Amino acid sequence: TAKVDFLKKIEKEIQQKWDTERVFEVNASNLEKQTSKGKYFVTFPYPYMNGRLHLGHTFSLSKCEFAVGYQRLKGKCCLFPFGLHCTGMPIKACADKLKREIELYGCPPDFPYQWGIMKSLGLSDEEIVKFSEAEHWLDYFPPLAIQDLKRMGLKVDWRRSFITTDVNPYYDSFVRWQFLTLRERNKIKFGKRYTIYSPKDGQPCMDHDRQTGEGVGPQEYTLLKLKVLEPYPSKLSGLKGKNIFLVAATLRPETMFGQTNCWVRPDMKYIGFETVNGDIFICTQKAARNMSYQGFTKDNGVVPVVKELMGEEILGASLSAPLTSYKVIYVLPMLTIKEDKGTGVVTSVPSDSPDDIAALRDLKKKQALRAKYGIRDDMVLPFEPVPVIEIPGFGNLSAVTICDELKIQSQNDREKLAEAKEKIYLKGFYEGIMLVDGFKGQKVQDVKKTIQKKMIDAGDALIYMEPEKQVMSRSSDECVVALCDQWYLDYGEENWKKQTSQCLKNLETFCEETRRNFEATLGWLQEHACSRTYGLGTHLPWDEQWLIESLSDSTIYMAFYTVAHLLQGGNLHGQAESPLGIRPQQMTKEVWDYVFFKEAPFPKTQIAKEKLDQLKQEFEFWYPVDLRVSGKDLVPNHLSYYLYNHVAMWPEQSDKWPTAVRANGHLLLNSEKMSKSTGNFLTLTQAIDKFSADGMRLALADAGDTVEDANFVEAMADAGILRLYTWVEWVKEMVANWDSLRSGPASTFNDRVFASELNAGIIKTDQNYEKMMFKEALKTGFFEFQAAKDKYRELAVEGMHRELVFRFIEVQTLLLAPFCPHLCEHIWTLLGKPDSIMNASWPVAGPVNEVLIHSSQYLMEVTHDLRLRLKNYKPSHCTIYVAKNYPPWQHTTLSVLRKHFEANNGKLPDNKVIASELGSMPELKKYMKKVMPFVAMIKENLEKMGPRILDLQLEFDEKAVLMENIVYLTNSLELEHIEVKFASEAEDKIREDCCPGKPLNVF
Ligand SMILES: CCOc1ccc(Cl)c2c1[B@-]1(O[C@@H]3[C@H](O1)[C@@H](COP(=O)([O-])[O-])O[C@H]3n1cnc3c(N)ncnc31)O[C@@H]2CN
Ligand SMILES: CC(C)C[C@H](N)C(=O)NS(=O)(=O)OC[C@H]1O[C@@H](n2cnc3c(N)ncnc32)[C@H](O)[C@@H]1O
Repeated sequence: TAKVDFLKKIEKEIQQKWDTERVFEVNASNLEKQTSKGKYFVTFPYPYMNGRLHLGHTFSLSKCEFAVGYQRLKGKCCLFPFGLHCTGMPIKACADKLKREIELYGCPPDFPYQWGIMKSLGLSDEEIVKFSEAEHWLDYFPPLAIQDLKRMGLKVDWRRSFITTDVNPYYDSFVRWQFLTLRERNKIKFGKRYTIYSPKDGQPCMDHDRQTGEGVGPQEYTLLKLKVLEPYPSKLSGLKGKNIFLVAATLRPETMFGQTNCWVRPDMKYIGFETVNGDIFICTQKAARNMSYQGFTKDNGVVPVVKELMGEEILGASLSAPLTSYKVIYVLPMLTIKEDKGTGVVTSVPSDSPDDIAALRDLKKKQALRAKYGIRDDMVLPFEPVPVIEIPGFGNLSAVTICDELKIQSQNDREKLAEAKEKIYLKGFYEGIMLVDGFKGQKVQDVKKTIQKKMIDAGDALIYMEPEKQVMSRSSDECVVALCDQWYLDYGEENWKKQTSQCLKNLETFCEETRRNFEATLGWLQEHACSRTYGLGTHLPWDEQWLIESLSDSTIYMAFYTVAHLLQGGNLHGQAESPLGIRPQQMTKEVWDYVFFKEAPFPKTQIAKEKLDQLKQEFEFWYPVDLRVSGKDLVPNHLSYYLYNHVAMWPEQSDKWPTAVRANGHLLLNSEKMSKSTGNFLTLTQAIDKFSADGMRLALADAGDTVEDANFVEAMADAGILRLYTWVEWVKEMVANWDSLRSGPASTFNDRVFASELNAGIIKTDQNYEKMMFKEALKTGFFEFQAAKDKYRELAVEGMHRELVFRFIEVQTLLLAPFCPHLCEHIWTLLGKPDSIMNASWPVAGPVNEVLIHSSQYLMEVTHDLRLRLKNYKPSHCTIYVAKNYPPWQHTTLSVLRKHFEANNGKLPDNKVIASELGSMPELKKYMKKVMPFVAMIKENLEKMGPRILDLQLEFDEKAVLMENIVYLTNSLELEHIEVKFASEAEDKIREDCCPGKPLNVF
């Protein structure tokens, strides 16, 4: 427990040191003077402030945190800014939900929630009332996020932090300029479009204000109106003299020529309501709600209902249907009808729909269903399927044939009906050929929309838009599809889309899966409704009654990052003094044009030229954005809008378009979904309190470098804490006994081995950092680094070398610094370094000798084998025999393997061909049993450690390697003497079975 607290103590000390030193603050006026190795601009999509930051946010931003930590050692100057996204409706929604209980009840409120979740966050009874207003959220949560992040030690220039609502004047002016330019370039358009709409909120319901179906969009249905004829059914007697229609939903209008009846569910609650011209429609409450928000009613969102009934109350009614050859068709029941899809009313196409002929045959079979629901013989019997569409492999009556073949006799055969449905599922879309007059011999794909238009023009059909999948909003409202007027960004313009496609070609995606995601969302995207009326954000500068949603004021704010330090100077809300003395309102459209457009003319403003030139310098220096890391959930929405807006804002400058975007999966905690409802959920401040910042960052580095879901394990973090504490204690011990270390020329065998292993680790870890594979970087630059050091300490019989251990400590610290900068800074000052580790450079690797490394692996294997043989037959004297060359039979088989390897670019044939060729060689008579195990071992070690096992002699001196460590071998084996001999001296068994690299031994 005290180790975590020691880590936290060191962390707080070093954090205060960094703050006073002002190390991570960068200025373009000064950095542009000393040309170094370039700039590195990383961004994290600023998070929503409707709560505290948790572990997923920190895992996602850890990518660019470690990236800055590494890239600064390679000489570049880094810009890691951090904003806070307050725009949106959840903040205001929760504030108003809190005010609801504040005003309708008391403090505390009497029940029979929001106050409970606020108190669960540890707020005082008297301090939750202040949260009835959103401004208190804006004053409360952003400072806590900043505090936690600073406590994590992010290499962030906090002077460039800001807030995103109109409360911030500077960001407000920035978004004003952005959308003014967008509308000036014909990117924003006012129009009436279809959109997922929240009735309780009164505005479109986009991706980040939903709770179910993150990307689900509307779906189109052909809505047939079947007129009800007199004599009306009983329940509709009160609606005499008016026009009554059954509104059936369908997805295949071209089939309506073969209608025989109409299916309703007898146990469903159907609603008859009045439309815009006074007619009466019969559907369900949800269908009517959607139609009312699609202009089907006199008032938007008002459904004047004039009758409620059950499906049984409609059975037997007489209908007149379009297109069909039957002049009067009847309403009949069907048991299997979904209440989530359509209008609850289905048309009957018995020729090409399996469910229809199934239900019709069930009604034609027994009088039980006809008398249970009141169906006489005129409503079912004189109705036969009508040939309309012919599939070549089935005929004019496809459903009839495939349901006679699958031997179905009921409408409740879910499996058989699903199979018959999928068999002819799409074979009607393309290969169908019409048969009715006016369309004989036509491709169904070539006539379906024409017949739909035919029915819509004659007033016999309409267009009904319903959510494809069920959608739920943040405010617990079930959304509809509304055809409403709004301002939208025109992401469907072919020119804009092709330019963004080129930008995607130029963009760096660390895997092809993300490129495919981008291609799909680029081919699928169209108009994007961007206007809200309820919530926080920035108003349209010309339509002050509309606000701008959260997914649209966040497209090019990275440009605002480059000047936020000179505009508002660290004060989040932008309410403090300006460092350059620029008033919040003084930033006009032309001023922003001059700042962000290189070829823009200097306008007439009271601002001095030096200030605006400094701003333009900052922008043109820091741009473009090199890297942007995020979760794979922001690819279908935010990142595509980001590419689009960068293309539209700087259309002549592809060099200002984003460079790279790295996406990761979502974080699991202890291999389980992280959620507050299940128990496992860590916020950033909780995680720091529990594991220290460096321990948390270490366990975060090992989480996951793929796009598959990442795994944060607590036990791994605890083990990392233990290892960090032991490492710091080891460093302290070594600094204490500086004079107890061997010095001079480091010439011993293990000195050279360890030098080469250290350099190879430097090279491998540099590589793994370049690929942002931080798990592999931690593997090669810490765990395996420490394993090499432990082997070096264990094998150094004459004690470790002074300069070599100093170099190992220096380099291990320089490698670990991007993961654990606090511990590394502390150990840096422990070594007596003059400057901070934040000024260091990436360590230079020396020469790497593969022969030494392979020999050390050999010695490891030999020692493991010796200790395993020590298990059985009190020992005191051992003798090892080492073969200088392979014995004759082994040499012959290995020469055959070498020949075959040389034949075809290093592929060894099947052991069958090998055994044949070796059984054809006369010398190999006494050895055919021993042959194939040799080939098996050779293939295993070829797959394991390269083709070097095909060498006829080891690349290094085997006996000399053993002699360099005879002392250690004798000590660790608890023996008195070890005799290393050249195999030729041994007896017959050993001399015959010994081979180089596999030396034998006997006690
Ligand atoms: C896929 C089989 O659909 C076919 C297949 C062949 C033919 Cl010829 C047709 C249809 B289809 O009937 C409607 C509509 O198109 C189709 C809509 O599919 P989805 O399950 O609601 O997603 O199901 C039917 N449907 C619509 N609402 C329904 C509901 N609430 N319950 C059950 N079925 C419904 O139109 C014609 C005449 N029936
Ligand atoms: C620019 C604007 C339109 C974006 C908007 N402000 C926003 O999205 N704010 S946010 O707090 O929900 O997320 C911000 C970043 O943190 C990642 N992330 C979030 N949760 C998890 C998780 N459970 N697991 C893994 N990563 C996660 C997420 O992808 C994103 O890059």
